[PDB]
Order: sequence, then structure tokens, then C-alpha cells
Amino acid sequence: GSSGSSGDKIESKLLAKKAEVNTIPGFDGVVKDAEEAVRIAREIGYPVMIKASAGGGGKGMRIAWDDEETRDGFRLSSQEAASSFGDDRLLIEKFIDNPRHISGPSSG
Repeated sequence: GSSGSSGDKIESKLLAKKAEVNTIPGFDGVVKDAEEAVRIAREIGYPVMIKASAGGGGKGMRIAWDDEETRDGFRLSSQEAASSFGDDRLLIEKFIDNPRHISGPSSG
């Protein structure tokens, strides 16, 4: 025998979207390991730029387009920061060739 129920059902008040737009305009956090770098990247949407948290600088870092690249680049990018500043703190930002933001799906 059971009894009792409830349902708030309160969300998206006065908000209407066409496609799930639940994403971050740019991840400024930090990656712990290559594996983690891949998970975060996917969320951001490839291509994904990878820089050294300790420093960074587009000139010198590497960019990834697929989990495979994210790792290959993370292993090095991380190793670099470990010698440049000392720590292996890395970074992941959204890379967009065109000046336009077409957040969404893409050919592949």
C-alpha cells in the first residue's frame, strides 16, 4: 500500500527555445587529465582550442578537433606548462574559424 504524491513542474517560465541551448559560451575551468579534456571539449563543441592555464598564448599552444587530437595535444600542452610555469594546468576554449557564432550541429 502506498499514498502521497507531488509535482512542482516549474521550469522555463516565460522562456521558449527551438533547440536545447544548454551550453557554455566558453569553458575557463581547468583540465586534470587528457580524458577529462575530451569530455569538456565535446561539451564545448569541436574544434576546441587547448592552452596552458599557467600561461597560454595562441602562438605556441595546440588545437584539437577530435577526442584523439584532444589527448595528443593535452599530453604535450600539459607537459609544456609543467616546464614553462611549473604546473600542468591546461585550458579549453571554443575555436571558431569564422567570426560568426553558429552554435549547434555541423558537418563531419
